[PDB]
Amino acid sequence: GSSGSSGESYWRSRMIDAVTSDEDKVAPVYKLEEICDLLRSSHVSIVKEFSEFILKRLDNKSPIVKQKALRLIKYAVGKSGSEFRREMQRNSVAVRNLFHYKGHPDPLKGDALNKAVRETAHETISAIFSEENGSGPSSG
Repeated sequence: GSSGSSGESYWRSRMIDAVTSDEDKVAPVYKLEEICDLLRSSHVSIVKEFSEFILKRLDNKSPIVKQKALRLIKYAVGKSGSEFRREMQRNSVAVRNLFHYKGHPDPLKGDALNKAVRETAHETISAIFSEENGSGPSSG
């Protein structure tokens, strides 16, 4: 029956990977819901790992893959729990870094696929930092 392996890294990655598949079709709502359940249904360690896999999608050279993550980032935050919110803010540079993501004019679609990424990034920061007011440590 049971047997070891190098680590439970596949379970976590599989979820994010499937909602960030290399397809232009918008990821189905039902798959997003499952992540939002697993997030609260798991310990905060899993929420940290989830965040890492999300970030690894911004690195994918494809424009589409980035956008898929951008919408998930905002769909997930605001429901999955507050832990994912704080951890996502810590690595939010990736989203801001896309406000000017021109990529390359895809010969097929005509610099369209890359808009989507950049567009969603603005909406995504508004979800990570979905805080009207806040606080922070003293400068001295």
